Amino acid sequence: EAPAAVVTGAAKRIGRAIAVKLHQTGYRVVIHYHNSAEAAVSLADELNKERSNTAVVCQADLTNSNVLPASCEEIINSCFRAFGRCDVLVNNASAFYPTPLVQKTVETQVAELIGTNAIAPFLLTMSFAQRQSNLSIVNLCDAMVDQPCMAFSLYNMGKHALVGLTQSAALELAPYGIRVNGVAPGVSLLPVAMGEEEKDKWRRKVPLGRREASAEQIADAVIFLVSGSAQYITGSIIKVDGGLSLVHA
Amino acid sequence: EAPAAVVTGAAKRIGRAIAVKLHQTGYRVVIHYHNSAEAAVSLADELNKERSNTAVVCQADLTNSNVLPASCEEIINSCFRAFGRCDVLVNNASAFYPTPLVKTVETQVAELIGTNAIAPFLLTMSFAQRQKSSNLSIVNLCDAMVDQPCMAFSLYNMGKHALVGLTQSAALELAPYGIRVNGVAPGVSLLPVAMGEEEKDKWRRKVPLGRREASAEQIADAVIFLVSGSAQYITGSIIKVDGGLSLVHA
Amino acid sequence: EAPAAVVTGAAKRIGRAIAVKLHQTGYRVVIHYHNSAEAAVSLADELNKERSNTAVVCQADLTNSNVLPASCEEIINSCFRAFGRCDVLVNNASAFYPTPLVQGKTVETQVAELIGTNAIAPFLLTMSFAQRQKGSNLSIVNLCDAMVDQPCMAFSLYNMGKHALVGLTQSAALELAPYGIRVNGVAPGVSLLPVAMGEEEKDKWRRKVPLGRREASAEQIADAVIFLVSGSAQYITGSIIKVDGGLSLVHA
Amino acid sequence: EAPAAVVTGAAKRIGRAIAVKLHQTGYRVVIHYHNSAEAAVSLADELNKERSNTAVVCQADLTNSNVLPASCEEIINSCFRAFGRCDVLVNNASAFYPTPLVQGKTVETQVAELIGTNAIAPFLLTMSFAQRQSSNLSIVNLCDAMVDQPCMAFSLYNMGKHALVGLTQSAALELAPYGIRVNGVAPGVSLLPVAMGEEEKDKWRRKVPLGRREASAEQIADAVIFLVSGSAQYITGSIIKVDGGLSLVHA
Ligand SMILES: NC(=O)C1=CN([C@@H]2O[C@H](COP(=O)(O)OP(=O)(O)OC[C@H]3O[C@@H](n4cnc5c(N)ncnc54)[C@H](OP(=O)(O)O)[C@@H]3O)[C@@H](O)[C@H]2O)C=CC1
Ligand SMILES: NC(=O)C1=CN([C@@H]2O[C@H](COP(=O)(O)OP(=O)(O)OC[C@H]3O[C@@H](n4cnc5c(N)ncnc54)[C@H](OP(=O)(O)O)[C@@H]3O)[C@@H](O)[C@H]2O)C=CC1
Ligand SMILES: NC(=O)C1=CN([C@@H]2O[C@H](COP(=O)(O)OP(=O)(O)OC[C@H]3O[C@@H](n4cnc5c(N)ncnc54)[C@H](OP(=O)(O)O)[C@@H]3O)[C@@H](O)[C@H]2O)C=CC1
Ligand SMILES: NC(=O)C1=CN([C@@H]2O[C@H](COP(=O)(O)OP(=O)(O)OC[C@H]3O[C@@H](n4cnc5c(N)ncnc54)[C@H](OP(=O)(O)O)[C@@H]3O)[C@@H](O)[C@H]2O)C=CC1
Ligand SMILES: Nc1nnc(CCC(=O)c2cccs2)s1
Ligand SMILES: Nc1nnc(CCC(=O)c2cccs2)s1
Ligand SMILES: Nc1nnc(CCC(=O)c2cccs2)s1
Ligand SMILES: Nc1nnc(CCC(=O)c2cccs2)s1
Repeated sequence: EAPAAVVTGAAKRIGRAIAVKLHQTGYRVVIHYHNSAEAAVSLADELNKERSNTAVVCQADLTNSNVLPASCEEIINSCFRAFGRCDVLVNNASAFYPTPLVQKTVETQVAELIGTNAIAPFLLTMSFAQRQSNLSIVNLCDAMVDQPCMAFSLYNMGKHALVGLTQSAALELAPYGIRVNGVAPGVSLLPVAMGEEEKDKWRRKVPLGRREASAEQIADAVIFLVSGSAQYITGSIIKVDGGLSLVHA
Repeated sequence: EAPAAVVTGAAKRIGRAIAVKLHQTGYRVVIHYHNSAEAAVSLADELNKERSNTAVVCQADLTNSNVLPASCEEIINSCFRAFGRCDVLVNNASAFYPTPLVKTVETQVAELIGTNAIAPFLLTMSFAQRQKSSNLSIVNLCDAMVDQPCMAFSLYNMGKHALVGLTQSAALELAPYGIRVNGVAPGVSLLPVAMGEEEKDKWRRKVPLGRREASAEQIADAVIFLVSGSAQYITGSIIKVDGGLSLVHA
Repeated sequence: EAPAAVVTGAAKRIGRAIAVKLHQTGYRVVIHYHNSAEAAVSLADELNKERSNTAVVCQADLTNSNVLPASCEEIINSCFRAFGRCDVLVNNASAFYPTPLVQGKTVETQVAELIGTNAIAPFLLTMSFAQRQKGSNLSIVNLCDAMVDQPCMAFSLYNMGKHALVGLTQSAALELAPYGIRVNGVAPGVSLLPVAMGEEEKDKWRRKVPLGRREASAEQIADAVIFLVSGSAQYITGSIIKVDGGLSLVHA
Repeated sequence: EAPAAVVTGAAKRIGRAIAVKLHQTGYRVVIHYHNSAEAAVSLADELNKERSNTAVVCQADLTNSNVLPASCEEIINSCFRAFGRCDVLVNNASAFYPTPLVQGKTVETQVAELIGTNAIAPFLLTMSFAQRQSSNLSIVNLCDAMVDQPCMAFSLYNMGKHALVGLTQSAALELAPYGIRVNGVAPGVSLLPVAMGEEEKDKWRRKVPLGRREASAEQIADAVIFLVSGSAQYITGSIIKVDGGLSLVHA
């Protein structure tokens, strides 16, 4: 019987490459999504075409709120409903936009940025552990977390909290055989709304190849941390940044 | 004329020693509190006995919610109403209790992330918005043990990591306005009120420097340095005040 | 042809496991040794039995001295002589012992061994490795220490060398990236405990490890090395992977 | 009686600023120097005309060698000879220049100077400081805030400053029981090298978020003075960045 993984924000970009690569490794997958319904459903079809009954979709808003715990419990519950087990959780979903200190309500910006990047991962980790071989969690962190983008306070706080969670849950879940690690991209797939000139400005800064990471290169690191080659690894965060975080201003 | 500071959770313990030390240095002070009204008022009276009209109190719950932004705006406003200015913000208030992975979880999230992280972000926003030979700065009370966390304190540890993030992010963003943003990071200081001496001792014995916890006044000393003219080039720094505790392996 | 790797201190323990696992992945290997000749040759014998002329040995003291540059240039040249290429360098050799601040080697000898092996030799080997490609998956892996910020009592010099090694890892990652040479680290917590250590003291450390109350096997350390040199890590440089079972996360 | 401090590389720039501010705080000072004999004697002269018998100079090469231990032992002995005590050691002296990995002095010499001045000498001075020991004893190591975002082709210099972080933490741990605190001060850009042209100076100035300017030597000395003071009696193994946000700025 094949293991199963939840990947949050799996319909597009990095999360999709992660779900595809896990599926290629033999995992059954829950493709969580928020708005990208048609892409998620299309991805599940593609994966079910390759090996039937190996992929389902699962819709959830991961904004912070009083019902977020129920939503997170449901994501994990859906893996058991589909596959009777849940071996891997990948915390990938993330809101990302500026929140300047000096000038959507601030209430909403806090809920979305802290919710998706930190609180939902925490609640998913809780539900993962409570519902419980080679069990592990991978959190998508940020290699630039100590050299953050200007005016991205709330986002930076979320990713910083995600580091805290990675370490805290590694320590706490170790006695249950659950490993908790992170993969930290620098620049990978650049945001759709970012202009081409700004994209080339970031590309030029990467020491290794003057280019961004492909989604697949990020996924490769995830695959390593969930595999048998990482059985002793927990609380570790692997930068996949082409040296970007090493470059001074 | 005298600068003014806001200290959150200033009724007791570390917050109180910080408020007392800032006042002795010549600052007028907003003593913010949540439940400790009698202690906040007593401190205010003591300080006002030293120099008239130099201390006020301000009550607010710093738990995350829809009203939190308004409460934080109000805390900062109280300093302007009382003193006409606000030169220093000290984010000290903090909830601290275990949240094991395996009182509702949404309230734990609201309390632990609210007090330790979101409230400080909101207060920083409001502090800076109102400033848009002056030495403006913010001190965030962090945790020296943030990368070697207490077992089953994930939410608290997440709040404190977030606070490091804010410290760095706000330092970068507010530097053009000449607002410095720094942190003080205790290891073990004033231990929980009722903790047995045998348990207190277990922690004291781990501290390389003197086998004792930090006094609130020693934590306060580092805050005083960071708000002073001797730290005018220091921003985004987090000073550990831990007697070497974070350096000790398991 | 097959890629070629240099592993320093590869005769025993963690270096042996790294050299073995690299050999099993298809690398030809230079087994460097200082005092462990018998061990290095018997590993080469075992590897060459699997695939003929894929393993050679190379002797050198990695202590800091006026001749260290020459010895490091020769370790790297041994790879080019044997195999015609050098694709991977694993800086594994390490001296490890206490150097108390407050009180039969002299202190200047302790400096030469602890800083030489853990930091200077890695730097010189990195330099020679890079120069011999100055005129396709090139990388260096440095054996670091997960406990570097919570150091063993009275191990100042050792700890200085492992800190220096982090610096080397980052500086060389930055400088060599335009040459397509990646530079990373693997950081064990408690793996194979030293032969010198008493059994009760071994169990003391084993008990502190969150993940399974046991030390890392040498092969688990080697697994992270294999990952870092592989095509699955083509965008990774200046990274240091802890392989410590969560030990570094545990407070006093 | 007045406390006494050793400051390495104290003839000029940041080390001088540190020596001056410790002297203004009431310390007697040992002004260590290597080549800057004239400027060292001149500083000692200025300080002694402020208070008699409160400054001495001490010559020493801090390049790594088999004699370096005796040299460092003698620096410490010189403070006890002049002043009868040694309360503070400041590790300030530092060689700084490129060592490209891919292509002057020999590589042996570069290792000896860059690792010796930045790491080995601080280690041996710490050893001798501790061995020779109301009281407020401490050591301050001049580190680098850009240690994890290093200057291109400065491997050996960066290895040394990294090693200095290791020593700061290792010594803090080991000397705590003796009541000796060990901390660091990490500048980003302070006094730029005299060799650097004004255009490259401004380039570096422009990058600093706080004021678009380098730290003054006095601003560095302030943080040193705090760490040696009674306001820091619980602080050990801490490295204070004095960098105006420089290390926080992405590429
Ligand atoms: N791209 C890069 O260069 C970098 C990425 N990272 C991290 O790696 C991970 C993946 O990156 P990337 O693919 O760019 O991520 P994206 O920014 O593309 O976001 C991925 C998914 O997050 C989901 N999401 C956003 N808001 C919510 C919400 N409120 N509730 C539920 N889901 C939500 C969205 O799903 P939907 O489309 O279904 O609505 C989105 O597709 C993230 O954690 C990111 O922070 C870190 C550094 C750099
Ligand atoms: N003490 C130590 O050893 C350590 C302390 N620290 C940090 O140093 C700082 C001060 O420490 P310490 O004195 O122990 O702090 P305490 O735990 O004593 O808490 C300080 C004050 O926080 C306020 N507070 C708690 N919850 C709320 C809330 N929901 N809304 C508003 N205020 C609230 C309380 O005010 P009220 O009484 O008026 O209700 C409390 O008195 C904290 O940030 C702490 O995390 C870090 C490591 C160790
Ligand atoms: N073992 C563990 O738990 C931990 C290991 N590490 C790092 O992992 C790596 C491997 O660890 P481990 O296998 O225990 O290493 P060892 O301590 O067993 O040393 C490995 C080899 O280093 C070589 N060596 C020692 N001194 C010299 C010298 N002066 N010149 C040349 N070679 C020398 C020796 O070769 P020979 O026998 O041929 O003379 C020795 O066999 C090391 O870098 C270590 O620092 C980090 C943390 C923990
Ligand atoms: N300046 C800056 O922007 C930064 C400085 N720092 C650190 O702060 C500290 C002070 O900086 P700065 O004033 O610029 O230092 P300098 O570069 O001016 O060096 C200070 C002194 O180091 C001494 N020195 C050099 N080589 C030797 C040697 N072989 N033996 C003995 N002494 C030697 C020299 O003494 P003499 O003249 O007597 O021969 C020199 O005057 C240093 O540790 C530096 O690395 C860190 C980051 C940035
Ligand atoms: N959820 C997301 N997090 N980060 C994203 C893109 C990151 C990005 O655009 C840059 C990162 C560093 C310089 S630019 S999407
Ligand atoms: N808000 C608070 N944060 N930390 C507090 C007390 C710290 C404490 O008891 C210990 C911290 C680490 C070992 S014991 S109160
Ligand atoms: N060269 C070596 N480096 N580290 C070695 C053994 C590691 C070891 O015993 C411990 C390291 C940290 C706690 S115990 S050998
Ligand atoms: N001993 C010394 N160390 N650092 C010195 C000057 C540092 C310097 O010029 C810069 C550091 C980072 C950008 S420019 S002298």
